[PDB]
Amino acid sequence: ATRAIPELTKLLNDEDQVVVNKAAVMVHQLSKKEASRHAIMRSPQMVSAIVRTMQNTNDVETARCTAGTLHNLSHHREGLLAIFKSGGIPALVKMLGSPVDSVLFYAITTLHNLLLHQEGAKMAVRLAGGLQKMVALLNKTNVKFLAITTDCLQILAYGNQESKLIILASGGPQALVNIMRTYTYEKLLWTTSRVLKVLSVCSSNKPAIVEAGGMQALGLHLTDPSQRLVQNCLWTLRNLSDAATKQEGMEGLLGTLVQLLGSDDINVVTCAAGILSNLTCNNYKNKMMVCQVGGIEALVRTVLRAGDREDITEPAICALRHLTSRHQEAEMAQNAVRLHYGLPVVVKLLHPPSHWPLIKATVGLIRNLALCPANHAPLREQGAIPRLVQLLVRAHQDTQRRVEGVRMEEIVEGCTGALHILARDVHNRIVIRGLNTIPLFVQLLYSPIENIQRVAAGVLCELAQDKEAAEAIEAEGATAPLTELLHSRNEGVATYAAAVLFRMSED
Ligand code: PRO
Ligand code: PRO
Repeated sequence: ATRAIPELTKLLNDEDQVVVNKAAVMVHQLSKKEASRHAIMRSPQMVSAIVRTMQNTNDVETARCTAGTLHNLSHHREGLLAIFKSGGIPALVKMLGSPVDSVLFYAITTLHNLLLHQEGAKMAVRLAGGLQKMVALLNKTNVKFLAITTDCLQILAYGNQESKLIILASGGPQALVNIMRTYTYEKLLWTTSRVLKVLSVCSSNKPAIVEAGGMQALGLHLTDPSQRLVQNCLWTLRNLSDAATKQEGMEGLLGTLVQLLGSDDINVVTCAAGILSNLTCNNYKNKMMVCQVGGIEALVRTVLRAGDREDITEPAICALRHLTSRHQEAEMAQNAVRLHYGLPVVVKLLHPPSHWPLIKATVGLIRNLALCPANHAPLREQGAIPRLVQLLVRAHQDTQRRVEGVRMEEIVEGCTGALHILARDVHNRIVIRGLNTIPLFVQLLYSPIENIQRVAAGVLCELAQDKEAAEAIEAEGATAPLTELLHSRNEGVATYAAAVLFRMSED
């Protein structure tokens, strides 16, 4: 037991074929006895012999035993301290190039244990080039092994942009995604999805992950019984989804997201809405699919259930906004919001306690709902016009006398845009006129921002079809600024300005 020890060292530190080798197959034996190991690591000359012969050997039984020895040692916070003080990490790492399974296995786990409990280990693995070696090991097939490898990477990448970028350069994205769409073993899916989550916040990793088919691979696991796996997939998907606009094969993912809106889980709902919102920005096929599986229905139920939780309603309202314009079934989707009792909650969201990003999104949504003639009347009846006008008036004031991520100039355009559309209905024009908005619309012709000139001239154009309003618009002195705008680089502005002008001088 306790006494006869550094005999076995000398032999390992020897420079001969069988001599050091068969001497290895002994400390291995001795390391296996938990109280005999708890004493073996005390001699740094003994510790270091193990390391050396490991880095420089040729024997499959030799390596196995030296690794295993270190494996077995890495269980005591004294073993760890010893392996560290000795310099195991560069050798262990160097061992990640070996072709003998059981050696890889011992190396990875030892590094894993060091990475978990040993002060200073993360730095030394990076310095040894361990990230690159670990990425290259991702093509293996034993799941316990990949679990441990991906966890090493997670531990190294977390909070370390340098490590994230090296992972990128070694082809991590592709290799981690292949894992997500190949295996079923929860523990490994979960840790891989955590590496991907850590990489998904990096501006360079994100497109690389999206190009490897990340969105679809993460999509595959959204119905797993494991809640931690689903949630991690949801967060990664969300971080990535602004970069995923050009991706195809999105049908299954899109369908599951809609279902997930039904969920009792708040973070589930919040992510599915935020993902659907992003994946539906600009890409009209995505609009099509989400409408096809009942997305309008689901998004409305979600807005109704969220009440005043803006982490939910804001992205759900943004999604609804995307789904209600510029695609083959926009029109059906504009109707459907009304048919599922959406109109009263949408107008409500214009009122406190709603914060600006929500209000902007909601005004945008109302703009689009108004393109549908059968929404004219209920939007009016629900109170949309007076609030829109108040939001317009207040925001124009804030513009003149000089917020929370949104510029009042966008509220001005959004509200004037919505009123432009609402103004196609004759009763709406009466309400808009009664609110004495004409002076404000005329002032908005002088805006520096073209998009504001456009909606202002557009809405005046709608008002000017009624004789009384045409008279009013003239009495505001609209002729002069409309006259300069006939020459706008923006053809939207020029065209409306001539329609208003034409309706005024019919006298
Ligand atoms: O969804 C939520 O929880 C946000 C945060 C405060 C207001 N509503
Ligand atoms: O966000 C706010 O504080 C106010 C409430 C209504 C208009 N904007």
